[PDB]
Amino acid sequence: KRVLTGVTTTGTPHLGNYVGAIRPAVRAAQNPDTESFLFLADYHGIIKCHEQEMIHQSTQAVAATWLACGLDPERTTFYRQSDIPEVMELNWILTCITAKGLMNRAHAYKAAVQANAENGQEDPDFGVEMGLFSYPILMTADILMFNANEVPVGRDQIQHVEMARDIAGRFNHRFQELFTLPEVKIDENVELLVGLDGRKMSKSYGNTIPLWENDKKTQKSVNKIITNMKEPGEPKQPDESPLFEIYKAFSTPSETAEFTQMLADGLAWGEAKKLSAAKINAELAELRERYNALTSNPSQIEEILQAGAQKARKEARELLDKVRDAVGIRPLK
Ligand SMILES: N[C@@H](Cc1c[nH]c2ccccc12)C(=O)O
Repeated sequence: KRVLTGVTTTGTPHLGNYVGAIRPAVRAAQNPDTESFLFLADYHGIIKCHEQEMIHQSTQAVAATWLACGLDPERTTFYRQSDIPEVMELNWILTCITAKGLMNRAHAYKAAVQANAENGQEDPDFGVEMGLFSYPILMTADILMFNANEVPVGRDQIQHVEMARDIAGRFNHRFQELFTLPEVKIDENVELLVGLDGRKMSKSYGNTIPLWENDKKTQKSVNKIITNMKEPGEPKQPDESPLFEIYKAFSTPSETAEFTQMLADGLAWGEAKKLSAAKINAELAELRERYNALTSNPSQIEEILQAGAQKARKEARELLDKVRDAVGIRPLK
């Protein structure tokens, strides 16, 4: 039972990525009944992003984040997409059996087209580059290259797996059945983490809390959460500030219940914010020490990534030779 996930290397992870993705995934990859695959989608980074060191810095920070949070490379095959040349070969092969209409309907592309039309732009493809048009095929290669059974994705990403199933089927039928049809994996128990202003925490919203900061900075961050004008003795209900959902994401059911009655008995916001930052700090204190260790010694991350690549390519090449033979690429004998 092979479980496979791609993560972007396009920025530095925040608390929201920790609660909603990283922390659940690290726990979930400990199941001995699954084989665990996680890669950095660094070649997806050049689809749109362009800053010189953005990919390299986000790669180092995303790799250090997952490591610092307990991702075990002895358990998880952990690698950069840019260290698997087989994926790029597979990407061309799948391109040859993918219908253009499938890419016409890819959501990211439909959004670029509608945004031109929302902006009075009568050319639907204005500004569209082929990375945006074709990345669903590369994502399919990322998955099929290792014949993943389950691909843990958000709701947002469900189309992308359904597209891989579509391409896998068409390859299987045109050539031969080499690709298992991958399956979405969704956990309806991960609460997405709210930001400082009530909305879901997201880099594009400017409502994020950094994941890797010292206590005093984590405190100053927490002190920006929207509160209300209730008095240090006034009854505070939990639905009144995002602070409560923040405290909740870092506390047992019992502690949050205690926090509720604490608020209900008239805990001031300054103390509440103070307690929330401490919970966050307490959960993160050790991880933050490992993150600083790794980011200060990146060659340790590079070693781990090379060992991952070595493991990944061995299984990539086993499948690719089958695929190469199925599409007619064969030695002269
Ligand atoms: N496209 C995904 C990341 C990703 C790339 N390739 C993948 C393959 C499998 C799962 C996820 C991925 C995202 O935007 O977050």
